[PDB]
Amino acid sequence: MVYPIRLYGDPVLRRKARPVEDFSGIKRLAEDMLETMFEAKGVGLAAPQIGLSQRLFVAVELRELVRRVYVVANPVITYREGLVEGTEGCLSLPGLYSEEVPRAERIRVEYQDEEGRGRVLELEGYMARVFQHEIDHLDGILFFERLPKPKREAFLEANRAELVRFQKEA
Repeated sequence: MVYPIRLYGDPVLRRKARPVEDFSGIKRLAEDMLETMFEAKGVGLAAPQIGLSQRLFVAVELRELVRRVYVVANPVITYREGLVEGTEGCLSLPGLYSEEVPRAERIRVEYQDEEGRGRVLELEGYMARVFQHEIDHLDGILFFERLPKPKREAFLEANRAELVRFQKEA
């Protein structure tokens, strides 16, 4: 029940996703997103990565191995604290990583669950980084854009050939 993951170069990855309004099918869609994420060995997946410009992502802290499963619609970061550099990649940019992506160490996020119910959550560390990365997808942002300019430019130069290849494939 998996969806193909959209690669770098697909314009859907760069759109501002639309808020979710009708939650009737969100549980089922979220289930297929999780199956896609799990088969690709990821820990998060955003709706734009399966071709859907909607403010929705799933993430986990293999369905039987997870401590917490998150279905997150209409997320807004309402608080952030701290700044920690860390390693990230992306299923839309397979095999490409940066080890110096700056993120807030702690966040507060307002969102709706798969039934449309308002929730508030605070995360620190790894899961705060996963949520920042996924929310970024909903704003049309990819992790290298979080790098300071010299580091972003180095990343794009160093990986130029693979980035070109993805775009052709997309």
